Amino acid sequence: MSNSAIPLNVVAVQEPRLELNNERTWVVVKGGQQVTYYPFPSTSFSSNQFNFICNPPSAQTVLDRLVFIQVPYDITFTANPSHAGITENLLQPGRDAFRAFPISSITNTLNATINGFPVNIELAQIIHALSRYHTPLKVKNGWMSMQPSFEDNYQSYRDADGANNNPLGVFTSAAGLSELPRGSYTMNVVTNTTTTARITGVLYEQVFLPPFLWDGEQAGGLANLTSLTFNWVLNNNLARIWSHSDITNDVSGNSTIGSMNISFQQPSMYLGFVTPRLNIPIPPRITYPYFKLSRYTTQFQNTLAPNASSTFKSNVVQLDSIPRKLYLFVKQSDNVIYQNLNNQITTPDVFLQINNLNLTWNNQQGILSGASSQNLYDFSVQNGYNKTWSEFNGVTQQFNGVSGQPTKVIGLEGGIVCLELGKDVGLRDDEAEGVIGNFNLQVQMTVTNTNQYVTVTPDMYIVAVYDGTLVISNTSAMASIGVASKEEVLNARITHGVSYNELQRIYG
Amino acid sequence: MSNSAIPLNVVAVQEPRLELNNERTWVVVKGGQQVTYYPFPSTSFSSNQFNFICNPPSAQTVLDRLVFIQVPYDITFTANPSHAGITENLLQPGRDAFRAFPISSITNTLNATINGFPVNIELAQIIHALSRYHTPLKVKNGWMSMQPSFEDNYQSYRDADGANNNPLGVFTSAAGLSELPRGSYTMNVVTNTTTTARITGVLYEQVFLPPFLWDGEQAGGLANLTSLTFNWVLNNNLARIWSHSDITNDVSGNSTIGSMNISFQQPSMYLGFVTPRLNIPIPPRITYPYFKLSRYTTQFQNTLAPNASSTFKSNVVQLDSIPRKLYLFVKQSDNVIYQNLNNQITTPDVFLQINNLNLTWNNQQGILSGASSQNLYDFSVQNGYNKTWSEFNGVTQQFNGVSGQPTKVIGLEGGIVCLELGKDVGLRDDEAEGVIGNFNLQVQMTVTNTNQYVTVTPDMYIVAVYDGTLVISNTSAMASIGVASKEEVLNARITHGVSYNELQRIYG
Amino acid sequence: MSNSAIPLNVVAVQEPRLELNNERTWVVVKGGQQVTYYPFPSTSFSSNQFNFICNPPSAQTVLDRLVFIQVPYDITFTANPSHAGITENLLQPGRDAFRAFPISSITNTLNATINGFPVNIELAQIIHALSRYHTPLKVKNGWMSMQPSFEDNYQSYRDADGANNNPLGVFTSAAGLSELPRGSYTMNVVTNTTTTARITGVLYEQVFLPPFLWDGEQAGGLANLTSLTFNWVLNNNLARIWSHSDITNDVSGNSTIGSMNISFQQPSMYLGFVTPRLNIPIPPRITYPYFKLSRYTTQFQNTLAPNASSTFKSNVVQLDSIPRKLYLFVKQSDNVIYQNLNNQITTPDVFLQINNLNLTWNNQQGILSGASSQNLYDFSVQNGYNKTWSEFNGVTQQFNGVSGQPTKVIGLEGGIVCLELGKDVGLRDDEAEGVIGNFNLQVQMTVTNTNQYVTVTPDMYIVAVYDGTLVISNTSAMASIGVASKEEVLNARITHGVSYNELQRIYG
Amino acid sequence: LNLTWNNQQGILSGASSQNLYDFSVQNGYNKTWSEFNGVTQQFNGVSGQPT
Amino acid sequence: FICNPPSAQTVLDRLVFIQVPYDITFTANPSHAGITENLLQPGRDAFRAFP
Amino acid sequence: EQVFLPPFLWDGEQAGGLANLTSLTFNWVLNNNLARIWSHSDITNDVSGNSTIGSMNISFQQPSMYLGFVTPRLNIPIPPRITYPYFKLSRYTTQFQNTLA
Amino acid sequence: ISSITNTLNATINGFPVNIELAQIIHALSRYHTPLKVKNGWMSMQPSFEDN
Repeated sequence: MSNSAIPLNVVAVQEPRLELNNERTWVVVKGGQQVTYYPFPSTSFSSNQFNFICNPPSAQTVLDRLVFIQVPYDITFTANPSHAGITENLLQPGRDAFRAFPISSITNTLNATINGFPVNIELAQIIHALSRYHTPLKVKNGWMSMQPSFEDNYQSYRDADGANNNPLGVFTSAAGLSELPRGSYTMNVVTNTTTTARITGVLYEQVFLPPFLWDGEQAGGLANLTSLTFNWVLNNNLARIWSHSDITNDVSGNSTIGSMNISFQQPSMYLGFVTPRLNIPIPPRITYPYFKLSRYTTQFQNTLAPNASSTFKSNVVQLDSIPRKLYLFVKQSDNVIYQNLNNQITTPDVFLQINNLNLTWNNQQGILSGASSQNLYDFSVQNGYNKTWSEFNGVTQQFNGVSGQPTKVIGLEGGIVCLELGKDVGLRDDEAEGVIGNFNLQVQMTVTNTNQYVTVTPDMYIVAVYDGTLVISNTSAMASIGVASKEEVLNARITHGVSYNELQRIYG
Repeated sequence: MSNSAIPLNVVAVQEPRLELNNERTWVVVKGGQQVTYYPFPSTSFSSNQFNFICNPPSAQTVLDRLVFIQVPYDITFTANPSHAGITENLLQPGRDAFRAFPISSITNTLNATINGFPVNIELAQIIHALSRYHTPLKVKNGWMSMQPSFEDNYQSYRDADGANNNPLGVFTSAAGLSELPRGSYTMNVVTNTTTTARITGVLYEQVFLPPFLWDGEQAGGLANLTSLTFNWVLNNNLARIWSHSDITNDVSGNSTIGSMNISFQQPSMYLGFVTPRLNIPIPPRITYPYFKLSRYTTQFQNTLAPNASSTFKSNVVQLDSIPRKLYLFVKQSDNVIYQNLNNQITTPDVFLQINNLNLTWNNQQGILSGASSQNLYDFSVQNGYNKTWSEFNGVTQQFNGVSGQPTKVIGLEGGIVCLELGKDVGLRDDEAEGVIGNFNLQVQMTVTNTNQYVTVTPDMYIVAVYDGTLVISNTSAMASIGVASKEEVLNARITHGVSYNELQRIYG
Repeated sequence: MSNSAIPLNVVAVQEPRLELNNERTWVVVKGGQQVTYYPFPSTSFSSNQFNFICNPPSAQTVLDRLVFIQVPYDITFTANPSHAGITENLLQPGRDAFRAFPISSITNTLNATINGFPVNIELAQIIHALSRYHTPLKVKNGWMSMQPSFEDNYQSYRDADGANNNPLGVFTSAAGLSELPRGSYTMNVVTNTTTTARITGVLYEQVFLPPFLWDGEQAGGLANLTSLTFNWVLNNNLARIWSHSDITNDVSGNSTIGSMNISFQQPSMYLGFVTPRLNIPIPPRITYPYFKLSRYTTQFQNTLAPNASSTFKSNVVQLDSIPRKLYLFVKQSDNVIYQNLNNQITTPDVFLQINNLNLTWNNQQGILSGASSQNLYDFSVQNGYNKTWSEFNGVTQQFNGVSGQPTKVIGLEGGIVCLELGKDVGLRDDEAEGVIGNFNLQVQMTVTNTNQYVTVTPDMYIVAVYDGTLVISNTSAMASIGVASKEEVLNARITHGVSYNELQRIYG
Repeated sequence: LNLTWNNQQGILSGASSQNLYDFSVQNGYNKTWSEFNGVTQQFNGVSGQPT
Repeated sequence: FICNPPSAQTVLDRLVFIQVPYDITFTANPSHAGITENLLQPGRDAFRAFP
Repeated sequence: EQVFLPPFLWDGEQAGGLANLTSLTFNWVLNNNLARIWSHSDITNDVSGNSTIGSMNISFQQPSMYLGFVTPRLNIPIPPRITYPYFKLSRYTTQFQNTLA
Repeated sequence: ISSITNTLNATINGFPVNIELAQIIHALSRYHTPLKVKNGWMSMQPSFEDN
């Protein structure tokens, strides 16, 4: 203990096999009394919007935080009278299945108002990036599993087939105790043939906007609500539900499917209301951690193909307070991939490889100008990334062992970097993650196209996540951003008690 | 900070990469000298029942909680008239293995008395409920790796082959760093052809019942034991160890295999005695957590198939104390499947899917009656269920792409609902998880059968598990359920001190 | 308080869905402004070694602990007379890729020196063992992702092909969200044809050693220092990087690839320097944890194959002080492997299965006399071995059905056992994990060759990782192993407060 | 048999079924132990009928 | 058997008794003889009290 | 077979016996090979040469220890604690690569 | 018996004491045994040593 440089302080700690004596105490867990689950069928269902409206059953009834919606559907596929034939059934064995996650992807935006104060998220583009992390295998296999749940690994569908890993494959051929593929999802096929297909089933999608939560950890519910109500506005296109293989086309190519039609029936929200026991009282005014997702995007004209590099400067935006975390990635332009659906149906979901990024924050320029993209990966894989480096910086050479052929490249997926703010930007003195008011930033970042066939017009995104503390009372719905003040962030007394991991846990 | 509706208090933390100052210590890790191990061979095994007895050295030596029993064996199959067929080697590469877990599945009951007070667990059917439940990948792949322990995921072997996640395949063919399938576990084949086969080896299985533990972490091992004697008793049938696939057997229902016999050579069991340091002594009398499984089973006359629904009524019961946890899985009956081996060897280990359940705890009915099947899955996963929503409620549309066959449906696995009474049912006030009184349940429920192949008569279940404290002192074994009084439980000084989750771990 | 032989007091705990009242505090995280990365090119690099030298921006600037070096290369192969014809492309589709972790395994020994005091470990023999030990799925699929990382589980590359689980294959065949086979890694290719090949690419590898860490978590960056430098002194063979397969080459031990020549370009190493915030200061002399792992080996000439059994003895050595841990394992033929290009390329790094082992400490022998080879896998997965029992001690029965082909056994990796000294070996009271000085240890153990074709000639290493403090202060940095004294270890106040499964988390 | 009380749990778990008959007979049970726990064998004298 | 009391203060009872499972086999002798019939007889044999 | 090791003996020369234990336990572990228990002479075997003998299987049946306890008489009383002598037998071994014939 | 047995441990009053037996005994045997003692106790196992 003593006898090294400065003398240290000493504790002995018991082994596991034997303590054996320590002060053990019987603990009683107590949550009561009646726990329930209701099915509020959506009032006013349509092809344009689902709307639910559902008020908690009783006074001081706390409300659980996992919410979701099931929606029975019907779809028919029709053949396009070109390229024919056209031999073999329209739907194929390891070729075609749902896009993950389906409903959320085809939602233009969903709204919910907790107790008369409105909260909304942008489900369409936010998702496929917010889904990539912070996911672990444990969690992926849990709550998430209900909605089609697997990602898009390959830069384009054509190559993929057929892999032991192929994104749209039937359940058999998925390795035991591991993320299964999107062909697994069970729904009945009424008739499958040349010129005609039709199918029916029922898809569970999670409500994805905090406070509500989708990671398997559990935290307090929102008493004391008076009236919750949701609202789903569907994205106009509706073909985007389906995925496809570019292969089956083939050689012309007008994709064999010539069209589609998608229909719905009433779908029901599913909330759970616990009610507390008389003895223990809940306080009349309580506070919760509420985050906020917004996205600022930019357009462009100059395209690259198939493997050329370039540069893009973003667009000056303003943010009302220092964000907790911040995401930044390039992507194949939304403007296009919308007309001429077949591309829309068979086009995958992956991001161009970030060669380097250089961001000018408030009063700085060139921050992380010298970090090797490699460097940009290590942080954060720390924040949550969960994809392997190989996926990042998408490319893989797979040789073919026969004379004489060119070997061939594949592209997997783009990097989707993020920078927690006080950690990887370095926040100026006397200021901290919480603080108001205004700031502004624009990221100028070079990137490359790596997908081997198409000419990819790009765009940039930037998903910010603010940290706020909102109070729900009855009846009130206060919400605040920038709760900390400048004087308080200077000389806030520190603690050795908690540590950065536990902080990691809260979100989510 | 005092910027919220109600003022909140601030603290600071330091980012991981810099404290850089806080008090450090040096933590020396003291563990009693002289850890030993020894194989205790079975005093008077037999073919019917075998049983070991061992005495710990003295009052002061702490035995450890992880115990297991290894058993050497041989078998021999012989091709029957009149199926053949009778072609190829009687075993085939993709089609044969041991049942997970092999000797566990045969035990009628394992009894183990400690220090003079006998605690026992029935094991034939109680083992499969507990098997899917609490393990995650990283712990599945640790200790529980010794028994051939990969869960049967299809509704019949027949369909399985050949998927690279098939429940009984060869080592190669199983993906990298994953749970490897049943076939992979080694034993030597002395011979194999048509008309005959003979294998020899040694299968480990770790004795399951608590106190002794099968999950990775260590809790103080029983001491100060005076004497301890296990003894098993096996089902006469015994043919259940081996499992075999369907495809190979020919039509006319004729089976390649029947019949065959097993052999055992005297088996052993490995205990681990540790003895503490000179100066640190263990208290005269100590107190361990004491769990207690039970099984209640109800069978009916009616039958459903090949995929029609039914509802059923569990028998009424009276429960001495609210139990911690309950399991409610309905499985293909035991009445059949001990009659006529080929079927007995062949049948998998999956149960029917739950369309929904209606439950009544005391004096209330309709608990969970409006909660859709999907909801059950979520709470079960929350308890640790670990299987994806696709298999729970299993069925899968794997679709053909040939003009013009119909498109196969697969029966997949099973669902096994679990509830925790405080977490899930909600106990009336003044009552909590440990308390005693007489609360009658009776669980009605509706179910569909899913495997396409056979008619099924179904026997429902309910496993309950009480939580008690048992004190060991040499030699005594007092044990008591509900320690635990109504007024004391009501008064309940409550600590915002301990988390829930840490509490979750010392299951169960 | 009440009802156990000993009354034990109570506390009630609120269910996760309902707190809902507890001291909620807004917490801000603060780390120094500006963390910036610099790329140091390396002057003085050669095929015989790499040399780095780096001045910090100054003192007062905490240097982050994660480090890595990116190196560009140029390899050309040429065809072998005269096994020819060698029809078909020199490099095969599934057959041949990079060994892992390429630049680490090639490095004969690695030295770095923090701020004047030299701290170096040996890389070539140490890493293939220490690799296994402290990684789950997330941690291995994270930072260690950058260099190829899939282990050599198969006993020879001959048998692997063509397996779904094969050690070195194209990214196409893998199970979604799990470690990729080494083949996925990019190897940008210039050309290949029978009679030649040329590949060129950039590979990243992280410094391995202490303090700097290759693990998931992260801790406080070293400060405050003036000088740092790294020396990679490469091994003299340099052909070892690439790995081949024997199936392709038959049959005189004449192999396609002999011979070839690797080349490097100028390598650069990246490290980032955070600067703390002026207001809260960092002390003038900071004290870290410091580990260092010295190996001990023995050469034997007694030859055994293909699967004969034998026994060995280590030879005596005299460790200075108790070491924190100790990895013992037999591994094949270190001298034997090097002669021949053929040998360097086409042989894996698996080690033979321990049939049983006995060990002697100081003053006692026959520690673990009768602990089943299996009992040795039971600990450790307690110290995180991270493989299945099956593959440990791995032999594989795989049967083939046709009449008549004898079923074939398959080689597999063998156990590498470990034991932390307090936990297993047991210790004379007054001796703990740190205390100096003298002790003497000899290992005896019986191993059995398990692969088929090649007769192995053994040697067995015994790595031992010491524990100790290191204080880095600006002028000079000092370290003690044996930071504890004898009288202080005895009678060190024991703490029920800190948990033991926390010490698992420390390293590494 | 293994009866419980109100939290004194498992009383009488380990006492052989024979041990049960003993303490019972002290309260007066009054019949040979052979006929309590009643199963008896009669072996047959003729080739080769089962007993 | 080695059997200690759990404490001083425990008062053990006077009636003790052992139980013991057994296995007997007999094999007929030549030359009798003899013999027609089974080896055990409905009246001829049992255990000697007290075995 | 006599059990060997201290405090038991051996060369008798009998001496003051151990009192006063509460428990006592013996384990043996036997090397897997087990063929070492027999002897044989090279003369019988063939010239090349093969041995007339390989192979063989060995078994056991209940094997049992034997130990006697005196008890002291009421007149002469034996101490609460008593000290015996006791030794331990270490072994260290090292082998060399060179052969010599 | 001793030559075949790898090791042997006899715990006294709770604390273990053991002596590897396989290798030790052959050399220790030749040592302390007179002709009187060779015909004494040691006589029980085969005893005559290798010349």
